[PDB]
Amino acid sequence: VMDVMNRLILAMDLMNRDDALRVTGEVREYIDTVKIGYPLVLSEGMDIIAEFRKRFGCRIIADFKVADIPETNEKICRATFKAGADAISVHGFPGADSVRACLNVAEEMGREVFLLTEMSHPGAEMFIQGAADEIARMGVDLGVKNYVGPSTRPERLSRLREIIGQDSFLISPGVGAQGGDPGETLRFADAIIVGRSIYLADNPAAAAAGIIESIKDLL
Amino acid sequence: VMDVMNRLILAMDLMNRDDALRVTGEVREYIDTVKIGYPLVLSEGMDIIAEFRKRFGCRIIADFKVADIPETNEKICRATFKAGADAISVHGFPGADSVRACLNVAEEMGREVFLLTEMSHPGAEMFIQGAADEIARMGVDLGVKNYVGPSTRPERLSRLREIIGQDSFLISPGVGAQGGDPGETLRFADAIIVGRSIYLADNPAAAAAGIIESIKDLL
Ligand SMILES: O=c1cnn([C@@H]2O[C@H](COP(=O)(O)O)[C@@H](O)[C@H]2O)c(=O)[nH]1
Ligand SMILES: O=c1cnn([C@@H]2O[C@H](COP(=O)(O)O)[C@@H](O)[C@H]2O)c(=O)[nH]1
Repeated sequence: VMDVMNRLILAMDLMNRDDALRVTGEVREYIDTVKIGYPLVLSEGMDIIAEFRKRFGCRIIADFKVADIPETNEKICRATFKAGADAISVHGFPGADSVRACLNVAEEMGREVFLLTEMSHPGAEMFIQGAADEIARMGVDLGVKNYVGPSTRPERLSRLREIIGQDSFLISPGVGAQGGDPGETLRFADAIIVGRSIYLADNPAAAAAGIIESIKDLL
Repeated sequence: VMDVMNRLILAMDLMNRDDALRVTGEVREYIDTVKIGYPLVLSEGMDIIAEFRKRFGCRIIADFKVADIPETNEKICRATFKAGADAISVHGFPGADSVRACLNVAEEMGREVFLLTEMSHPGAEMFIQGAADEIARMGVDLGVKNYVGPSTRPERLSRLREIIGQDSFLISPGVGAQGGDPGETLRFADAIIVGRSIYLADNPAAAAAGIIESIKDLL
Protein backbone atom coordinates (compact mmCIF):
# COMPACT_ATOMS: atom_id res chain seq x y z
CA VAL A 1 0.00 0.00 0.00
CA MET A 2 0.88 3.68 -0.31
CA ASP A 3 3.60 4.67 2.18
CA VAL A 4 2.74 8.14 3.52
CA MET A 5 5.48 9.99 5.38
CA ASN A 6 4.58 10.77 8.99
CA ARG A 7 1.04 9.47 8.29
CA LEU A 8 0.25 13.06 7.31
CA ILE A 9 -1.31 14.22 4.04
CA LEU A 10 -1.46 17.95 3.32
CA ALA A 11 -4.77 19.15 1.88
CA MET A 12 -3.58 22.04 -0.23
CA ASP A 13 -6.79 24.03 -0.77
CA LEU A 14 -5.24 27.49 -1.13
CA MET A 15 -6.38 28.98 -4.43
CA ASN A 16 -3.32 31.05 -5.33
CA ARG A 17 -0.35 29.36 -7.00
CA ASP A 18 2.29 31.40 -5.16
CA ASP A 19 0.73 30.74 -1.75
CA ALA A 20 0.17 27.03 -2.47
CA LEU A 21 3.78 26.55 -3.57
CA ARG A 22 5.20 28.64 -0.72
CA VAL A 23 3.18 26.92 2.00
CA THR A 24 3.84 23.42 0.63
CA GLY A 25 7.52 24.34 0.45
CA GLU A 26 7.43 25.37 4.09
CA VAL A 27 6.16 21.95 5.19
CA ARG A 28 7.99 19.78 2.66
CA GLU A 29 10.31 18.27 5.26
CA TYR A 30 7.34 16.70 7.05
CA ILE A 31 5.42 15.21 4.13
CA ASP A 32 5.69 13.37 0.83
CA THR A 33 1.98 13.26 -0.04
CA VAL A 34 -0.19 16.21 -1.04
CA LYS A 35 -3.92 16.17 -1.71
CA ILE A 36 -4.86 18.62 -4.44
CA GLY A 37 -8.51 19.41 -5.01
CA TYR A 38 -10.73 21.51 -7.21
CA PRO A 39 -10.20 24.72 -5.26
CA LEU A 40 -6.56 24.82 -6.41
CA VAL A 41 -6.97 23.12 -9.79
CA LEU A 42 -9.94 25.26 -10.93
CA SER A 43 -8.09 28.40 -9.85
CA GLU A 44 -4.65 27.64 -11.33
CA GLY A 45 -5.13 24.80 -13.81
CA MET A 46 -4.23 21.13 -14.00
CA ASP A 47 -0.60 21.97 -14.81
CA ILE A 48 -0.25 22.72 -11.09
CA ILE A 49 0.04 18.96 -10.50
CA ALA A 50 3.14 18.66 -12.71
CA GLU A 51 4.54 21.71 -10.97
CA PHE A 52 4.17 20.09 -7.54
CA ARG A 53 5.94 16.98 -8.80
CA LYS A 54 8.73 19.09 -10.33
CA ARG A 55 9.19 21.13 -7.14
CA PHE A 56 8.63 18.56 -4.37
CA GLY A 57 8.48 15.08 -5.91
CA CYS A 58 5.54 14.50 -3.60
CA ARG A 59 2.86 11.94 -4.33
CA ILE A 60 -0.33 13.67 -5.52
CA ILE A 61 -3.87 12.59 -4.68
CA ALA A 62 -6.44 14.36 -6.86
CA ASP A 63 -9.40 14.79 -4.54
CA PHE A 64 -11.99 15.23 -7.26
CA LYS A 65 -14.75 13.11 -5.63
CA VAL A 66 -15.72 11.77 -9.03
CA ALA A 67 -19.50 11.43 -9.06
CA ASP A 68 -20.76 11.15 -12.64
CA ILE A 69 -22.04 8.36 -14.91
CA PRO A 70 -19.49 5.72 -15.96
CA GLU A 71 -18.70 7.20 -19.36
CA THR A 72 -17.98 10.61 -17.91
CA ASN A 73 -16.10 9.16 -14.92
CA GLU A 74 -13.77 7.45 -17.38
CA LYS A 75 -13.00 10.76 -19.10
CA ILE A 76 -12.43 12.59 -15.81
CA CYS A 77 -9.98 9.93 -14.63
CA ARG A 78 -8.11 9.91 -17.93
CA ALA A 79 -7.68 13.69 -17.87
CA THR A 80 -6.69 13.59 -14.21
CA PHE A 81 -4.04 10.90 -14.60
CA LYS A 82 -2.72 12.53 -17.80
CA ALA A 83 -2.03 15.52 -15.54
CA GLY A 84 0.28 13.48 -13.29
CA ALA A 85 -1.98 12.54 -10.37
CA ASP A 86 -1.02 9.34 -8.59
CA ALA A 87 -4.51 8.73 -7.24
CA ILE A 88 -8.05 10.06 -7.52
CA SER A 89 -10.95 10.09 -5.07
CA VAL A 90 -14.31 8.67 -6.15
CA HIS A 91 -17.76 8.90 -4.53
CA GLY A 92 -19.44 5.56 -3.94
CA PHE A 93 -22.99 6.93 -3.75
CA PRO A 94 -23.51 6.94 -7.55
CA GLY A 95 -23.09 3.14 -7.57
CA ALA A 96 -20.83 0.31 -8.62
CA ASP A 97 -20.70 0.92 -12.34
CA SER A 98 -19.50 4.50 -11.73
CA VAL A 99 -16.75 3.22 -9.40
CA ARG A 100 -15.69 0.42 -11.77
CA ALA A 101 -15.28 2.95 -14.56
CA CYS A 102 -12.66 4.71 -12.40
CA LEU A 103 -11.00 1.46 -11.38
CA ASN A 104 -10.55 0.55 -15.07
CA VAL A 105 -8.70 3.74 -15.97
CA ALA A 106 -6.59 3.58 -12.80
CA GLU A 107 -5.49 0.04 -13.62
CA GLU A 108 -4.70 1.07 -17.21
CA MET A 109 -2.52 3.99 -16.13
CA GLY A 110 -0.92 2.55 -13.00
CA ARG A 111 -2.82 4.68 -10.50
CA GLU A 112 -4.97 4.31 -7.39
CA VAL A 113 -8.65 4.92 -6.66
CA PHE A 114 -9.72 6.06 -3.19
CA LEU A 115 -13.38 5.27 -2.45
CA LEU A 116 -15.20 7.87 -0.38
CA THR A 117 -17.41 6.07 2.10
CA GLU A 118 -18.69 8.51 4.76
CA MET A 119 -17.91 12.25 4.71
CA SER A 120 -16.94 14.20 7.82
CA HIS A 121 -19.30 17.21 7.65
CA PRO A 122 -22.67 17.41 9.43
CA GLY A 123 -24.67 17.00 6.19
CA ALA A 124 -23.18 13.54 5.76
CA GLU A 125 -25.73 12.32 8.31
CA MET A 126 -28.64 12.98 5.94
CA PHE A 127 -27.98 10.39 3.22
CA ILE A 128 -24.36 9.28 3.12
CA GLN A 129 -24.00 7.86 6.61
CA GLY A 130 -26.90 5.46 6.14
CA ALA A 131 -25.36 4.12 2.93
CA ALA A 132 -21.73 4.18 4.07
CA ASP A 133 -21.37 0.60 5.35
CA GLU A 134 -22.94 -0.73 2.16
CA ILE A 135 -20.64 1.48 0.09
CA ALA A 136 -17.63 0.03 1.92
CA ARG A 137 -18.84 -3.54 1.28
CA MET A 138 -19.31 -2.56 -2.37
CA GLY A 139 -15.68 -1.42 -2.40
CA VAL A 140 -14.62 -4.78 -1.00
CA ASP A 141 -16.66 -6.60 -3.65
CA LEU A 142 -15.11 -4.42 -6.35
CA GLY A 143 -11.59 -5.05 -5.06
CA VAL A 144 -11.10 -1.47 -3.93
CA LYS A 145 -8.00 -1.18 -1.72
CA ASN A 146 -8.07 2.50 -0.69
CA TYR A 147 -10.78 4.26 1.26
CA VAL A 148 -11.66 7.60 2.83
CA GLY A 149 -13.61 7.93 6.09
CA PRO A 150 -14.50 10.60 8.69
CA SER A 151 -12.16 11.82 11.44
CA THR A 152 -15.13 13.60 13.02
CA ARG A 153 -16.85 10.27 13.79
CA PRO A 154 -14.25 7.83 15.10
CA GLU A 155 -16.93 5.17 15.76
CA ARG A 156 -17.89 5.31 12.08
CA LEU A 157 -14.23 5.35 11.04
CA SER A 158 -13.72 2.28 13.20
CA ARG A 159 -16.68 0.48 11.64
CA LEU A 160 -15.35 1.28 8.18
CA ARG A 161 -11.94 -0.10 9.10
CA GLU A 162 -13.73 -3.26 10.33
CA ILE A 163 -15.49 -3.69 7.02
CA ILE A 164 -12.48 -3.15 4.75
CA GLY A 165 -9.96 -5.07 6.88
CA GLN A 166 -6.49 -4.18 8.17
CA ASP A 167 -4.92 -4.77 4.74
CA SER A 168 -6.86 -1.98 3.04
CA PHE A 169 -5.52 1.56 3.14
CA LEU A 170 -7.65 4.18 4.88
CA ILE A 171 -7.14 7.94 4.99
CA SER A 172 -9.20 10.40 6.99
CA PRO A 173 -10.00 14.12 6.67
CA GLY A 174 -11.80 16.25 9.22
CA VAL A 175 -8.76 16.63 11.47
CA GLY A 176 -8.30 19.98 13.20
CA ALA A 177 -10.59 22.60 11.67
CA GLN A 178 -13.57 20.21 11.57
CA GLY A 179 -12.94 18.93 15.11
CA GLY A 180 -11.16 15.61 14.59
CA ASP A 181 -8.23 14.56 16.72
CA PRO A 182 -4.99 13.42 15.02
CA GLY A 183 -4.11 10.61 17.44
CA GLU A 184 -7.61 9.22 17.84
CA THR A 185 -7.99 9.20 14.07
CA LEU A 186 -4.79 7.22 13.57
CA ARG A 187 -6.16 4.46 15.78
CA PHE A 188 -8.14 3.46 12.70
CA ALA A 189 -6.84 5.39 9.68
CA ASP A 190 -3.42 4.77 8.14
CA ALA A 191 -3.01 8.50 7.50
CA ILE A 192 -4.69 11.75 8.40
CA ILE A 193 -5.58 14.52 5.97
CA VAL A 194 -4.98 18.04 7.29
CA GLY A 195 -5.78 21.25 5.44
CA ARG A 196 -6.61 24.48 7.27
CA SER A 197 -4.91 23.68 10.59
CA ILE A 198 -1.70 23.75 8.56
CA TYR A 199 -2.18 26.03 5.55
CA LEU A 200 -4.05 28.74 7.46
CA ALA A 201 -1.58 28.66 10.34
CA ASP A 202 0.55 31.74 10.94
CA ASN A 203 3.42 29.27 10.80
CA PRO A 204 2.54 26.16 8.72
CA ALA A 205 5.88 24.49 9.49
CA ALA A 206 5.33 24.69 13.26
CA ALA A 207 1.75 23.59 12.69
CA ALA A 208 2.83 20.43 10.88
CA ALA A 209 5.64 19.76 13.36
CA GLY A 210 3.20 20.22 16.24
CA ILE A 211 0.75 17.68 14.83
CA ILE A 212 3.53 15.18 14.22
CA GLU A 213 4.84 15.70 17.76
CA SER A 214 1.36 14.85 19.07
CA ILE A 215 1.36 11.49 17.26
CA LYS A 216 5.08 10.66 17.55
CA ASP A 217 4.40 7.40 19.40
CA LEU A 218 2.19 6.26 16.52
CA LEU A 219 5.07 7.14 14.19
CA VAL B 1 -36.03 30.71 -15.54
CA MET B 2 -33.35 30.61 -18.21
CA ASP B 3 -34.75 30.66 -21.74
CA VAL B 4 -33.22 27.58 -23.42
CA MET B 5 -33.46 27.76 -27.20
CA ASN B 6 -35.31 24.79 -28.70
CA ARG B 7 -35.41 23.22 -25.23
CA LEU B 8 -32.07 21.61 -26.11
CA ILE B 9 -28.79 21.81 -24.16
CA LEU B 10 -25.60 20.53 -25.71
CA ALA B 11 -23.44 18.42 -23.40
CA MET B 12 -20.00 19.26 -24.78
CA ASP B 13 -17.87 16.41 -23.45
CA LEU B 14 -15.28 16.29 -26.24
CA MET B 15 -11.87 16.73 -24.65
CA ASN B 16 -10.01 18.52 -27.42
CA ARG B 17 -10.42 22.30 -27.67
CA ASP B 18 -10.41 22.31 -31.49
CA ASP B 19 -13.08 19.59 -31.73
CA ALA B 20 -15.21 21.06 -28.93
CA LEU B 21 -15.15 24.45 -30.63
CA ARG B 22 -15.81 23.07 -34.12
CA VAL B 23 -18.78 21.01 -33.02
CA THR B 24 -20.28 23.72 -30.83
CA GLY B 25 -19.95 26.26 -33.66
CA GLU B 26 -21.70 23.85 -36.03
CA VAL B 27 -24.78 23.55 -33.83
CA ARG B 28 -24.87 27.12 -32.54
CA GLU B 29 -27.86 28.06 -34.70
CA TYR B 30 -29.93 25.47 -32.85
CA ILE B 31 -28.77 26.08 -29.31
CA ASP B 32 -27.90 28.88 -26.99
CA THR B 33 -27.17 26.82 -23.88
CA VAL B 34 -24.07 24.67 -23.47
CA LYS B 35 -23.20 22.32 -20.61
CA ILE B 36 -19.46 22.03 -20.03
CA GLY B 37 -18.17 19.34 -17.68
CA TYR B 38 -14.93 18.13 -16.19
CA PRO B 39 -13.96 16.12 -19.30
CA LEU B 40 -13.43 19.35 -21.26
CA VAL B 41 -12.41 21.60 -18.35
CA LEU B 42 -9.77 19.20 -16.95
CA SER B 43 -8.34 18.77 -20.46
CA GLU B 44 -8.30 22.38 -21.62
CA GLY B 45 -8.60 24.59 -18.53
CA MET B 46 -11.26 26.84 -17.07
CA ASP B 47 -10.48 29.39 -19.78
CA ILE B 48 -12.53 27.16 -22.10
CA ILE B 49 -15.56 28.87 -20.56
CA ALA B 50 -14.21 32.27 -21.64
CA GLU B 51 -13.41 30.90 -25.09
CA PHE B 52 -16.97 29.60 -25.54
CA ARG B 53 -18.47 32.91 -24.46
CA LYS B 54 -16.16 34.76 -26.87
CA ARG B 55 -16.96 32.46 -29.78
CA PHE B 56 -20.67 31.74 -29.22
CA GLY B 57 -23.79 33.41 -27.88
CA CYS B 58 -24.25 30.61 -25.36
CA ARG B 59 -25.05 30.44 -21.66
CA ILE B 60 -22.74 28.04 -19.88
CA ILE B 61 -23.77 25.46 -17.28
CA ALA B 62 -20.71 24.08 -15.48
CA ASP B 63 -21.64 20.48 -14.80
CA PHE B 64 -19.29 20.00 -11.88
CA LYS B 65 -21.67 17.95 -9.69
CA VAL B 66 -20.24 19.65 -6.62
CA ALA B 67 -20.08 17.05 -3.86
CA ASP B 68 -17.73 18.17 -1.12
CA ILE B 69 -18.04 19.62 2.38
CA PRO B 70 -19.55 23.12 2.66
CA GLU B 71 -16.21 24.97 2.94
CA THR B 72 -14.76 23.33 -0.15
CA ASN B 73 -18.06 23.65 -2.04
CA GLU B 74 -17.90 27.39 -1.49
CA LYS B 75 -14.43 27.56 -3.02
CA ILE B 76 -15.37 25.44 -6.03
CA CYS B 77 -18.40 27.63 -6.77
CA ARG B 78 -16.41 30.84 -6.40
CA ALA B 79 -13.71 29.61 -8.79
CA THR B 80 -16.36 28.41 -11.25
CA PHE B 81 -18.40 31.61 -11.30
CA LYS B 82 -15.19 33.69 -11.40
CA ALA B 83 -14.49 31.95 -14.71
CA GLY B 84 -17.80 33.09 -16.19
CA ALA B 85 -20.12 30.11 -15.75
CA ASP B 86 -23.80 31.11 -15.59
CA ALA B 87 -24.71 28.12 -13.44
CA ILE B 88 -23.21 25.11 -11.67
CA SER B 89 -24.58 21.64 -10.90
CA VAL B 90 -24.53 20.38 -7.32
CA HIS B 91 -25.12 16.93 -5.83
CA GLY B 92 -27.78 16.73 -3.17
CA PHE B 93 -26.69 13.49 -1.53
CA PRO B 94 -23.96 15.10 0.60
CA GLY B 95 -26.77 16.93 2.47
CA ALA B 96 -28.33 20.35 3.04
CA ASP B 97 -25.31 22.23 4.38
CA SER B 98 -23.31 21.25 1.31
CA VAL B 99 -26.09 22.47 -0.98
CA ARG B 100 -26.66 25.69 0.97
CA ALA B 101 -22.96 26.53 0.67
CA CYS B 102 -23.40 26.54 -3.11
CA LEU B 103 -26.64 28.49 -3.01
CA ASN B 104 -25.01 31.16 -0.82
CA VAL B 105 -22.17 31.69 -3.28
CA ALA B 106 -24.63 31.66 -6.19
CA GLU B 107 -26.85 34.26 -4.50
CA GLU B 108 -23.83 36.43 -3.71
CA MET B 109 -22.41 36.25 -7.22
CA GLY B 110 -25.73 36.47 -9.09
CA ARG B 111 -25.52 33.00 -10.64
CA GLU B 112 -27.56 29.78 -10.54
CA VAL B 113 -27.44 26.34 -8.96
CA PHE B 114 -28.84 23.18 -10.52
CA LEU B 115 -29.54 20.47 -7.94
CA LEU B 116 -28.94 16.92 -9.12
CA THR B 117 -31.73 14.65 -7.85
CA GLU B 118 -31.63 11.17 -9.45
CA MET B 119 -29.01 10.22 -12.08
CA SER B 120 -29.77 8.41 -15.35
CA HIS B 121 -27.24 5.54 -15.25
CA PRO B 122 -27.88 2.01 -13.92
CA GLY B 123 -25.81 2.46 -10.75
CA ALA B 124 -28.14 5.29 -9.73
CA GLU B 125 -30.50 2.52 -8.55
CA MET B 126 -28.19 1.39 -5.76
CA PHE B 127 -28.29 4.48 -3.51
CA ILE B 128 -29.36 7.71 -5.23
CA GLN B 129 -32.79 6.55 -6.40
CA GLY B 130 -33.88 5.82 -2.84
CA ALA B 131 -32.80 9.26 -1.67
CA ALA B 132 -33.89 11.24 -4.73
CA ASP B 133 -37.43 12.17 -3.68
CA GLU B 134 -36.14 13.46 -0.34
CA ILE B 135 -33.26 15.30 -2.03
CA ALA B 136 -35.81 17.02 -4.29
CA ARG B 137 -38.00 17.94 -1.33
CA MET B 138 -34.89 19.22 0.46
CA GLY B 139 -34.16 21.35 -2.59
CA VAL B 140 -37.65 22.82 -2.47
CA ASP B 141 -37.26 23.66 1.20
CA LEU B 142 -33.88 25.31 0.50
CA GLY B 143 -35.42 27.42 -2.28
CA VAL B 144 -33.62 25.68 -5.13
CA LYS B 145 -35.28 26.60 -8.42
CA ASN B 146 -33.27 24.52 -10.91
CA TYR B 147 -33.07 20.73 -10.96
CA VAL B 148 -31.65 17.79 -12.92
CA GLY B 149 -33.50 14.47 -13.34
CA PRO B 150 -33.18 11.29 -15.43
CA SER B 151 -34.46 10.85 -18.98
CA THR B 152 -33.99 7.11 -18.68
CA ARG B 153 -36.72 6.72 -16.02
CA PRO B 154 -39.84 8.66 -17.11
CA GLU B 155 -41.74 7.57 -14.00
CA ARG B 156 -39.03 8.99 -11.78
CA LEU B 157 -38.75 12.16 -13.85
CA SER B 158 -42.51 12.61 -13.52
CA ARG B 159 -42.41 12.18 -9.74
CA LEU B 160 -39.49 14.61 -9.44
CA ARG B 161 -41.42 17.16 -11.51
CA GLU B 162 -44.35 16.76 -9.06
CA ILE B 163 -42.17 17.31 -6.04
CA ILE B 164 -40.51 20.44 -7.36
CA GLY B 165 -43.67 21.81 -8.93
CA GLN B 166 -44.44 23.33 -12.32
CA ASP B 167 -42.65 26.65 -11.59
CA SER B 168 -39.28 25.01 -10.98
CA PHE B 169 -36.88 24.53 -13.90
CA LEU B 170 -35.98 20.94 -14.76
CA ILE B 171 -33.37 19.70 -17.21
CA SER B 172 -32.82 16.06 -18.12
CA PRO B 173 -29.81 14.10 -19.46
CA GLY B 174 -29.81 10.51 -20.69
CA VAL B 175 -31.42 11.28 -24.02
CA GLY B 176 -30.14 9.43 -27.06
CA ALA B 177 -27.01 7.50 -26.17
CA GLN B 178 -28.33 6.35 -22.77
CA GLY B 179 -31.73 5.47 -24.23
CA GLY B 180 -34.05 8.31 -23.24
CA ASP B 181 -36.52 9.72 -25.77
CA PRO B 182 -36.53 13.48 -26.47
CA GLY B 183 -40.32 13.80 -26.76
CA GLU B 184 -41.26 11.68 -23.75
CA THR B 185 -38.64 13.44 -21.64
CA LEU B 186 -40.05 16.86 -22.56
CA ARG B 187 -43.39 15.82 -21.10
CA PHE B 188 -41.74 16.61 -17.76
CA ALA B 189 -38.41 18.39 -18.29
CA ASP B 190 -38.18 22.00 -19.51
CA ALA B 191 -35.11 21.08 -21.57
CA ILE B 192 -33.23 17.96 -22.57
CA ILE B 193 -29.48 17.58 -22.34
CA VAL B 194 -27.90 15.81 -25.32
CA GLY B 195 -24.23 14.84 -25.69
CA ARG B 196 -22.99 11.93 -27.81
CA SER B 197 -26.03 11.75 -30.11
CA ILE B 198 -24.88 15.15 -31.37
CA TYR B 199 -21.14 15.50 -30.80
CA LEU B 200 -20.25 12.04 -32.16
CA ALA B 201 -22.49 12.37 -35.24
CA ASP B 202 -20.86 12.67 -38.67
CA ASN B 203 -22.90 15.87 -38.95
CA PRO B 204 -23.65 17.34 -35.50
CA ALA B 205 -25.85 20.07 -37.04
CA ALA B 206 -28.04 17.53 -38.81
CA ALA B 207 -28.18 15.55 -35.57
CA ALA B 208 -29.39 18.58 -33.61
CA ALA B 209 -31.84 19.63 -36.34
CA GLY B 210 -33.20 16.09 -36.41
CA ILE B 211 -33.80 16.02 -32.68
CA ILE B 212 -35.52 19.39 -32.90
CA GLU B 213 -37.71 18.33 -35.83
CA SER B 214 -38.85 15.36 -33.73
CA ILE B 215 -40.04 17.65 -30.92
CA LYS B 216 -41.23 20.59 -33.03
CA ASP B 217 -44.80 20.35 -31.72
CA LEU B 218 -43.43 20.82 -28.19
CA LEU B 219 -41.60 24.03 -29.14
O1 LIG C 1 -15.40 14.09 4.28
C1 LIG C 1 -14.54 14.81 3.82
C2 LIG C 1 -14.22 16.07 4.47
N1 LIG C 1 -13.29 16.81 3.92
N2 LIG C 1 -12.65 16.36 2.75
C3 LIG C 1 -11.59 17.18 2.16
O2 LIG C 1 -10.41 17.10 3.01
C4 LIG C 1 -9.93 18.43 3.29
C5 LIG C 1 -10.16 18.82 4.77
O3 LIG C 1 -9.57 20.10 4.92
P1 LIG C 1 -9.52 20.75 6.38
O4 LIG C 1 -8.39 20.00 7.21
O5 LIG C 1 -9.13 22.26 6.10
O6 LIG C 1 -10.82 20.63 7.06
C6 LIG C 1 -10.64 19.38 2.29
O7 LIG C 1 -9.91 19.43 1.05
C7 LIG C 1 -11.98 18.67 2.05
O8 LIG C 1 -12.49 18.95 0.73
C8 LIG C 1 -12.94 15.19 2.18
O9 LIG C 1 -12.37 14.78 1.19
N3 LIG C 1 -13.89 14.42 2.71
O1 LIG D 1 -27.70 11.54 -14.65
C1 LIG D 1 -26.93 12.11 -15.39
C2 LIG D 1 -26.46 11.48 -16.63
N1 LIG D 1 -25.64 12.11 -17.42
N2 LIG D 1 -25.23 13.37 -17.01
C3 LIG D 1 -24.33 14.12 -17.87
O2 LIG D 1 -25.11 14.52 -19.02
C4 LIG D 1 -24.40 14.20 -20.24
C5 LIG D 1 -25.06 13.02 -20.96
O3 LIG D 1 -24.31 12.91 -22.17
P1 LIG D 1 -24.82 11.85 -23.26
O4 LIG D 1 -26.06 12.49 -24.04
O5 LIG D 1 -23.54 11.71 -24.21
O6 LIG D 1 -25.22 10.60 -22.57
C6 LIG D 1 -22.96 13.89 -19.80
O7 LIG D 1 -22.20 15.10 -19.67
C7 LIG D 1 -23.16 13.28 -18.40
O8 LIG D 1 -22.00 13.51 -17.61
C8 LIG D 1 -25.66 13.96 -15.88
O9 LIG D 1 -25.30 15.08 -15.60
N3 LIG D 1 -26.52 13.33 -15.06
